Amino acid sequence: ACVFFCEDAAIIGLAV
Amino acid sequence: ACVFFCEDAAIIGLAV
Amino acid sequence: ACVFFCEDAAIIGLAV
Amino acid sequence: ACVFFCEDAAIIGLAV
Amino acid sequence: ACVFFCEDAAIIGLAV
Amino acid sequence: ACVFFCEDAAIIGLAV
Repeated sequence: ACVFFCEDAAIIGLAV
Repeated sequence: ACVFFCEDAAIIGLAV
Repeated sequence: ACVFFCEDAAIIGLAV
Repeated sequence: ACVFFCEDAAIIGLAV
Repeated sequence: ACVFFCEDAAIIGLAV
Repeated sequence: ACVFFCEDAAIIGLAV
């Protein structure tokens, strides 16, 4: 899987 | 923008 | 295809 | 992973 | 939006 | 292209 950094604002790590 | 539902686990709305 | 929820106004199901 | 409502016809929750 | 490190050469933070 | 952080082991920068 890969880690995406998206704003939830605050940036969060998002694993996909 | 579009709303994606991803697990952060708990599902969260993610707007893109 | 899939249903994306995107602003189009209002957020609607959109066929992608 | 993120969930997408995609035709698989029936529309199925698909987990990418 | 999500941030991607993409070449634009210099690698730039790009906000999709 | 961009740098994705993906499991490949370890999570490394990956050119996408």
